[PDB]
Amino acid sequence: EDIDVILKKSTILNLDINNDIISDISGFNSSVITYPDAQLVPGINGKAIHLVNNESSEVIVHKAMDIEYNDMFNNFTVSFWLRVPKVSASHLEQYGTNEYSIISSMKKHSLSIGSGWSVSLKGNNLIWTLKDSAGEVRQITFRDLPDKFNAYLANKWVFITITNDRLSSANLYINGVLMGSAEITGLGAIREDNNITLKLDRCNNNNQYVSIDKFRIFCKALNPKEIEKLYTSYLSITFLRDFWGNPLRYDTEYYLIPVASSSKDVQLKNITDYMYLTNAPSYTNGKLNIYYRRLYNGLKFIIKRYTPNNEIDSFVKSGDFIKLYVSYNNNEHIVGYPKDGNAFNNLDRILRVGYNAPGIPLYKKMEAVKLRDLKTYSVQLKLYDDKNASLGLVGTHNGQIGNDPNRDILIASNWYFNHLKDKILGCDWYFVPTDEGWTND
Ligand code: NA
Repeated sequence: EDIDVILKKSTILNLDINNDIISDISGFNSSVITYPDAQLVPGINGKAIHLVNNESSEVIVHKAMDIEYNDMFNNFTVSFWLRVPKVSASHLEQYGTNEYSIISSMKKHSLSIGSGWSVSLKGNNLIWTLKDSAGEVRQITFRDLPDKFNAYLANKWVFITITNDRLSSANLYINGVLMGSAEITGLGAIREDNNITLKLDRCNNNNQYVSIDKFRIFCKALNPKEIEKLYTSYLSITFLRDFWGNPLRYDTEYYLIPVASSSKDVQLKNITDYMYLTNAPSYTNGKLNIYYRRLYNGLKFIIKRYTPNNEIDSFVKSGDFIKLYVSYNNNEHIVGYPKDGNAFNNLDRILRVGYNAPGIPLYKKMEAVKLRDLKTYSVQLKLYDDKNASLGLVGTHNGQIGNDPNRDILIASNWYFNHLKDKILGCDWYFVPTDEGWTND
């Protein structure tokens, strides 16, 4: 049967945010109660829910009468986008044994035995718990990757899916890939609360927050092909995305990191001159088994509109024409290629920052595009000359300029157009904005 049909027909709850109101769009009309300090922030396709650590920051879904999806051995799947800040070393030491729920159907401290399910966090662990009407429990505990640049609980939007087959296992997926599993046979009936609560419960860190988007429940255990289609269905191409998965924005400082060389930063030789890569320093902590290349070193770039004639949007759309600037010594310097400027073998055109030679045309019309690698939050940049001919995608080339050391130098080249299906490509860039959810230790 057709996967899109299966996904639609089996949906019994689906939270959407429209006109700054959270509601259920499944067709079953569960009631959604938004408490005063539940916040809305940018999400994977619109806005998302943002929860901070106080009693007022919660969203409660009161299930419609008609939806009993998970009682009496019925199979079910819960999915949602999740964004959790990178936990500091200090906070892993202080709070790393504190398990706190963020989404739950279990009623605690009341008459109920507490049956239902929960999503919880504990340090760098993501935990799925089921509890039946007799109080018996099953859990999945997923331990995140140690390299926080590539980890799932380290400030990027990631897509969670938990399937529950009452005759076999619960299975945790992240970004469509199976990450954890537990047998759940032997559990009895689940008698959960009429409410599903999105709230930090029993979190000891006052400064903790999370973001949750597209919360959804299905009345079957989705299979891997279904989960892959569901995951990719959300990756809308309208707007480009920054490193964290949020919409890319105009007039906002970003550090650039090449996807194909992710432990490199970008540096400027001098005003009017070229840019090149350097090695990023790393933070390591063996005791905690975390490490990562440090962020926020290197040049700050700003994307400006090329010549707006319609509506001003703060977000950058794929296909927008832009001017790219470097913010350096309290000014903004255009990035472009001068006519007849230095190039490698006449084809790999060396970019220049703040070039200003009198009488020399400087080509600076760019287009911000997403031509490849749908699952990765990366961007390509295309440069045009004054006759709107392509001078290439922005990438790097190894070589030397004058007597300088050998460097990986930023260029524009049309070579990349013949290689867009490659797994890794040197024209793919991460745009990384400074963010409270990632501070280097
Ligand atoms: Na090259």
